[PDB]
Amino acid sequence: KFVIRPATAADCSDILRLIKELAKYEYMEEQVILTEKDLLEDGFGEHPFYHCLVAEVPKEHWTPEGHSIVGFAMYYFTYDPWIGKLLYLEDFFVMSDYRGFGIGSEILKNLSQVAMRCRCSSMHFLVAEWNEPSINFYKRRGASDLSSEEGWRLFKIDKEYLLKMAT
Amino acid sequence: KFVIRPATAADCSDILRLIKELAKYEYMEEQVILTEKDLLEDGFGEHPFYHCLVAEVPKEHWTPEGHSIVGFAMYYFTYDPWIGKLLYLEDFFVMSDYRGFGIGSEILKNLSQVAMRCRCSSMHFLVAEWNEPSINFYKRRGASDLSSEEGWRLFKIDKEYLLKMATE
Repeated sequence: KFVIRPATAADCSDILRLIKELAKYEYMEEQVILTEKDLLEDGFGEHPFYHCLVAEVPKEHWTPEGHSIVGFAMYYFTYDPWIGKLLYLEDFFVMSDYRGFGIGSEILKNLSQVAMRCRCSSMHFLVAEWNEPSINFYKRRGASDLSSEEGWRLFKIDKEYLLKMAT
Repeated sequence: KFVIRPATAADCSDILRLIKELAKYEYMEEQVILTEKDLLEDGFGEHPFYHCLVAEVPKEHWTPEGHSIVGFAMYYFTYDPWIGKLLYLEDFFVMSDYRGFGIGSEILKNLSQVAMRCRCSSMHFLVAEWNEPSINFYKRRGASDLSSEEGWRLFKIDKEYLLKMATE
């Protein structure tokens, strides 16, 4: 039906494709700036800054445009002063026409396995507060809403302001 | 008065010392299971999963015990599908008896530089919604509240549950 496997440098084109396609079903929008060149250099170079799992379909169930990659998950490892290494799920998208055969659910299984094999106490990730369907889903898998529990809010300081502080 | 610099393997005992002090200072009741060995293997073994900056003071070594490291900052690189590499500030702490010296503001400066030299688009971090001061300290400094604007909430699935999904 479909196989979930760790991406290889050759999957970057597909990943950018799924990232752009992911940047459509999203609402905060903001077109993608990354290039295929970035995904390669940042994920398959000296030190990988992100890792990806890819959903590959047989030569039979390819994309109308002719693609074998119908899904992906992006993750990396983080650190917590109290307990140590954690697995961080940055994002995971699965193409529309292929979003009902368990691909996503299989992706979560593989990530959980990466979490065990890498000695991660837990896996963190973000969920938009309005996405109630996604909230309950993860709730059913034992996830805890730390923002509601501890009040955590995500903050950002972009290049502009970093430049001021730095200089 | 003091100097901020990248941590070394020899500063791990100091880092943990400061983490255990950050924990006490914390309002949450979190026990530190992290050990010096952990900070060593994860920070100075092959691939560093975290990076630390430490604040060092001259012969103003605290008392008792007498240490030259009065504060630290922990950070690591993350990734965003839209813009790429980001700098992620996990934590920073300055001993009670040393705050109000500008260490906390100098630390943020070195981080900004790391972000600059490491090709990072932004610097992300968490702030408790009740810590009005920090929220102000970061805003006006350019910080934007992403949870407020876009509704992002932090979620976590602990090991026990990761185990279930991994096996079952």
